[PDB]
Amino acid sequence: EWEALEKKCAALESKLQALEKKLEALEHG
Amino acid sequence: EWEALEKKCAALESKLQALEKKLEALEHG
Amino acid sequence: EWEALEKKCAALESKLQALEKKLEALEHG
Ligand SMILES: [Ca+2]
Ligand SMILES: [Zn+2]
Ligand SMILES: [Zn+2]
Ligand SMILES: [Zn+2]
Ligand SMILES: [Zn+2]
Ligand SMILES: [Zn+2]
Repeated sequence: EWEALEKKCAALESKLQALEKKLEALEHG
Repeated sequence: EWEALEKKCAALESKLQALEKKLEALEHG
Repeated sequence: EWEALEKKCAALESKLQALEKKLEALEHG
């Protein structure tokens, strides 16, 4: 249970970082 | 305390999915 | 360990909220 939650947060963090970079691209055309 | 952090992570996953849908709509629509 | 996961989840929430803000700015120009 605990190990799954930790892994879920690590996945979220990767996904958020990618989304930040994709927004930055869109911001700039 | 456990349930509260589980719910938080599920809510962040839901939000991130909604944010990616809106990004796709902005980029392509 | 629990306190570090809770800190990480709060940081992801803050991040996500920033990204939602920035997507809404792009949706309006
Ligand atoms: Ca559970
Ligand atoms: Zn651990
Ligand atoms: Zn710039
Ligand atoms: Zn707590
Ligand atoms: Zn796309
Ligand atoms: Zn396209």
